[PDB]
Amino acid sequence: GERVVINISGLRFETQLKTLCQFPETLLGDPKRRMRYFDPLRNEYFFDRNRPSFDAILYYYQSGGRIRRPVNVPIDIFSEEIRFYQLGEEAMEKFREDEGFLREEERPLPRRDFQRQVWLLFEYPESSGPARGIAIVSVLVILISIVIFCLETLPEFRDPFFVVETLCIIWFSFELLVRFFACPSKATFSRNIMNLIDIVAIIPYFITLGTELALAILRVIRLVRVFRIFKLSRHSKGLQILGQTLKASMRELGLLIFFLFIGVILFSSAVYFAEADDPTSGFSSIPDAFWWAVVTMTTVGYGDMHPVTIGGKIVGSLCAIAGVLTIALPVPVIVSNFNYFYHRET
Amino acid sequence: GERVVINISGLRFETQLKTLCQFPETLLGDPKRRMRYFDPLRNEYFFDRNRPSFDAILYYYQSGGRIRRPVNVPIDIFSEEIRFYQLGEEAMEKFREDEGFLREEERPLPRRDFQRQVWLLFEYPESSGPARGIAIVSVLVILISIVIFCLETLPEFRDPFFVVETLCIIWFSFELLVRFFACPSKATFSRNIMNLIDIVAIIPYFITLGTELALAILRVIRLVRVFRIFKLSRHSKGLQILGQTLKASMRELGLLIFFLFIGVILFSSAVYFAEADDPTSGFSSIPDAFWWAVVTMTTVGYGDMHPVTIGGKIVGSLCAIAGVLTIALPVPVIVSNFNYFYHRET
Amino acid sequence: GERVVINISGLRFETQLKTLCQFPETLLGDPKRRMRYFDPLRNEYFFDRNRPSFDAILYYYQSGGRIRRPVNVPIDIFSEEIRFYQLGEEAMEKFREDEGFLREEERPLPRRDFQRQVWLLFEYPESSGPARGIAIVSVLVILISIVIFCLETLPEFRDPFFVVETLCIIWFSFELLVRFFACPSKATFSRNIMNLIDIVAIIPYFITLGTELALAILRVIRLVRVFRIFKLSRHSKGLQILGQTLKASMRELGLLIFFLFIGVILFSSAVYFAEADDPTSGFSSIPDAFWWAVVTMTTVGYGDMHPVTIGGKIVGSLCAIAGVLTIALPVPVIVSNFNYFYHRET
Amino acid sequence: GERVVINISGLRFETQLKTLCQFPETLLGDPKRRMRYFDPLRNEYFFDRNRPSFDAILYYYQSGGRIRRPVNVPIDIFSEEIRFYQLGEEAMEKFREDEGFLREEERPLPRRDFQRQVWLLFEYPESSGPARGIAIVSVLVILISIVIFCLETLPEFRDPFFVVETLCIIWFSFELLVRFFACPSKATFSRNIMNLIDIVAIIPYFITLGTELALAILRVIRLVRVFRIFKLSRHSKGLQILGQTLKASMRELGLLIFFLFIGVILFSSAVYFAEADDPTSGFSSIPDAFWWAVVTMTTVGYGDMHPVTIGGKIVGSLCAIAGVLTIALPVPVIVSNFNYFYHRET
Ligand SMILES: [K+]
Ligand SMILES: [K+]
Ligand SMILES: [K+]
Repeated sequence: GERVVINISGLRFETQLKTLCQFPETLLGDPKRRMRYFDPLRNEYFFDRNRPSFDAILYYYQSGGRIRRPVNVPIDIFSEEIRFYQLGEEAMEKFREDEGFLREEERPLPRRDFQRQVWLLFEYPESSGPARGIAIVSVLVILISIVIFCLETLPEFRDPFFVVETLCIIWFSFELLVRFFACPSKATFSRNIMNLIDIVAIIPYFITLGTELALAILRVIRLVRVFRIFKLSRHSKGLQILGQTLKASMRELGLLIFFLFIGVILFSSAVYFAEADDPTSGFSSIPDAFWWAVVTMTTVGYGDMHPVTIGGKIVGSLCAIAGVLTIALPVPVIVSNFNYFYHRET
Repeated sequence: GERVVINISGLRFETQLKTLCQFPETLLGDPKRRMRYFDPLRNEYFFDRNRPSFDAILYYYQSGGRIRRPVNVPIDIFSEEIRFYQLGEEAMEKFREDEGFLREEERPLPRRDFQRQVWLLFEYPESSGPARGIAIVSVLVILISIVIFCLETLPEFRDPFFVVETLCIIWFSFELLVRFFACPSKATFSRNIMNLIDIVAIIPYFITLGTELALAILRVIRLVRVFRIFKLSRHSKGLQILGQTLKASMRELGLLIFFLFIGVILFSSAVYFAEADDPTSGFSSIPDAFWWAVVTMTTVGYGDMHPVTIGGKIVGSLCAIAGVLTIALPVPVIVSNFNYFYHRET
Repeated sequence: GERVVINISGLRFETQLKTLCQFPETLLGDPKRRMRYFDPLRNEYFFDRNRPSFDAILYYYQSGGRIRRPVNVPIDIFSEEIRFYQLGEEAMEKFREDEGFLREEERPLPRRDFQRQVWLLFEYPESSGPARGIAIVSVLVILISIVIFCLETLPEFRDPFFVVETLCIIWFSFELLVRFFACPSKATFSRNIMNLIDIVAIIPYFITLGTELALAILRVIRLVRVFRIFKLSRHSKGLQILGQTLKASMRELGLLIFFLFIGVILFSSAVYFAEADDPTSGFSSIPDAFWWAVVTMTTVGYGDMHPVTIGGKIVGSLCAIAGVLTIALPVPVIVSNFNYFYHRET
Repeated sequence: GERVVINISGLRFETQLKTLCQFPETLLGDPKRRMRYFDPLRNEYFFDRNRPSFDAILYYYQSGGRIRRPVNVPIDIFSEEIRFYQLGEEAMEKFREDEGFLREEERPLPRRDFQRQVWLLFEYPESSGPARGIAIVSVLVILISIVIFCLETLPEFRDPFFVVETLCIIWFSFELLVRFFACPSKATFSRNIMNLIDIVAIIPYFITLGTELALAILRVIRLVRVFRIFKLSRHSKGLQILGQTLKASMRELGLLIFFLFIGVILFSSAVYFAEADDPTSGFSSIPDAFWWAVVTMTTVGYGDMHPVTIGGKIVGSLCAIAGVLTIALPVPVIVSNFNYFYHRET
């Protein structure tokens, strides 16, 4: 173990030989790559490199692999110093993980000439001209199916609607089959959320045709027929960021609903007792003021009834303040999750 | 007093012998633990450790016990350097206090085989299976007592309700007695907020039975019977964080209510004078426009009356702006208290 | 000019003799205070002080008086190093100004035994027991004058009110005269905002008595009689911070009112044209929809009228969004001014 | 290549001669400007300058022109060190770009005695007295044209209005011609937004006079006549910052409108199905509840209809929460753009 002296443009660093040996792939590790940088007269190695960066590089050998960037060094300057010292794609990967950019995954392609083209056209719209044609045709078909849903339920009408709906269902099933049979890995296809959305978009038409050519459940089927709005999430990137935000924030949504429940029970109980002694008062139960407290705490302020007494108006003043306080507390965490996933794109 | 030279991997530090002596428990303090690190030829001590950390360590001896972490050193790296220099569990405790993590308290257990099990089951639900059974049974009993309270006050009914209410009161009193008689220290039991909540949850049933088997006060007793919602704070951690937030923020709540009072008196006075010259106007007093200014400043915007003149609509425009300004000022302090107590958990 | 070497615990600094001379009051400046710190064998001065602090201290001599604190040095540690080097109360004052704590003013006292006591009791309530008695009596008299103002304007009444009002005016004029005749400097008395508030609080009673014992102007006098709420700003510290916030933020309030004006003209013009072709529509002019756009943009959402057409409901949707955007823009600057003046107290 | 030693007040830096040569204009680059700073006995250059700044200066030569300011150095101190080392107006410009102050543009003037005065008076109001007179006359003429627009559409009137409107149009066309014929570069005149606003402000009067002296299109012309509000953006600086904010934030406005569309379709579909089984319910279609969901999600809370069932009130509670969440997400990005462009002025 012999102490070795390294000069980084004036800033001298001294370490024992054993510390450098631990890693051989490094410029310092191999005795013939660093041998050139050595100077015989002063028994020192001279590197005209950046002084702050070397202190971090030296601690990598001392810590057996820990890598950090000094808060006073830009990421790019540190990255080029790491490349110069030849720490390795593994140390560089650790540094990248510390920065917080682990999204290096690259999704595969089908292993054939024909299949790759079919998957590329449907999955990748940025490639060709026909790909953008398929994208615009798909968005237009989704939009006219939404229009058909709402116009179906108008009362002037309640057949062209069945023909337009069956053409939309033919297009949905066609692109689902083409997407399925041209996918590199079938094992991944029943784990994407969007393919499940496409399956739920085409199911209730087929079960209605089946049981109709073979009341509350029919209401359930009619309600399920609204999940065709979420087929726009394949073509919209803000909606995918909204889904990531809502998944990451499930504890805060439960706290929002729980705090609003506690406040609704409390202020409904309080308002009824004050108004119970006035005949003009509209509140007749505690279940009754539940609506009044929801719209007063949220500030929609419809007003199921207007308080008629003095204690009822003091309770209403406190309800209007307490809702602002209650709602404003778990919402900055959800908007921080949104800002994170949204500016992650840059 | 002889100057002693310490080399931290190249970065040389010089101090007098007296400074090291002040603390003997340290590696530098005792003359035989540091003696090995000494090198005779250069009359220097060599440590292959992190250079930024040592400057902070040296100032600990110079300052007679002050310990700080340099803004450019991660907490973990500084913590391991502190352990290496053997400063002590006292210096380490001072460093931890500076970081802001003083919650190291560990609450005791009953000194017996039987008592410890009873306290553990009721106090600690994460232990066993019966503990989670007691937790789920307790939350269900609290929820059906809330449902019984509101259904009691419905007008179609006004006995099964007395039987369900007396079963709920039997369960509440049973677990309160079991919690009390199995507690390591009785002196702490009348200082927890939750045990006071359980006592107030079971009192008015017993005083109603007493004076009923022996009007405004009866109204007070009926209102008190709503504090059974706060028995959910033992099973909910967001509600405990909400109570800590509301205790820490009592000056800001008083400022919110005071600013709203000042604005209500001011804008009620202003609107009445403008509408006094119009017969169609609904405002008849200044006490009268108090409600109109509360719901206009908070934005619930019910509208006790609609202003009928031009000056009354200019005053209403200013009221709607001034409420947003007034309310928005003390609320970021309350949401910062919430974020602090909420992310303290991680 | 001879180079002089200073060692700060290992970290060597070299400067010419002329640089140290520029300031003589410093420990380095005088040749007999620093002479002791000098060591003859190494021709160096040794100081066991903090290394980062000295670099800032040296630049003070080089820059002819500039003083800064390194971002990596706590204010207290730098302050004690400044005191050790004896830079002076002037350099220390410059450092304090850089930190941003210029509020060192100390307001005087009357130059007599009798006057000082009278000024101290009225101006300073934290001194004695009678001082807190005067404070509580003053707040109670202000509160009953507010109650008399609103009860005067009730319609069941419209004399005990004149007697209570004249007792309140006697107390206000009494403490104003006692405050005036016991003030160290009369030149400052007609520049405080609170003494002007007290004068405007007692004026309209005296001019009403004068012209009544000697219609729109009477309305003006009645409106002026509401400035007795602002007499609570002497006893409330949140109201003084609110006044400082509102003075510092006058450009942002003008921008808020200007943006709301622009939006009201724009959306009133747009809604009327869409509803002009429908007889059922309530909008009849552009002046008419001014109220509807104010309450839709602010979200009070009273609704002067409900849009009856499809274009009118598209315009109403855009009005409801645009008001949130317009109002939310200049308000974070006002809440930053509030947070600054409010946490300035600590 | 010979190593050269530079001492910055004790802090020694060593570099090879070739690195200094790369830039000759620098004090170090030329062999006769730096020759004076050299000291023969120690073979070192001595500079009593700031030690942190030099490390950044040295990396400029090593990196072939990269310039950065250390996070621990104030901008002014670094700027004066850059000037001392004579790096150049090019290196200084790179440093300024890194700081983020690229607005150094200086707009020209007409090349004649007469033209320069005419352009200066109209373009620059801060120069003279007549310039402020032209500014105040212009703002007054714009304000009375807005008043004439709204009073035209009152129903008591529907000629003095044509005379006032034609005087306003004469003034607008006069200052547009004077601004045009006195402009240094005509190529820039059809690219300013404000000159396009002035042209659209004077067009529909002339096309109405032309086709009237030669129904939906007439409605379009009447609507276009509202763009005279935007002629105030020349005299208002908050409105110019609002236009810059709205241009920089076009993706966030599209996301706001898209999220509100998705929520309106979803909650309209949900509320109708719950209320379809109740005759008292007002919702009759899904197109019908579109208004109800817009005003519930935005909190204006007019209420097209009031839900009459229990499932309809659970859906209404969720709509009132979801609108707050949906709207609150893309709005902090727009207020950050506002704060940036607004505090850019200082
Ligand atoms: K609202
Ligand atoms: K509202
Ligand atoms: K309303």
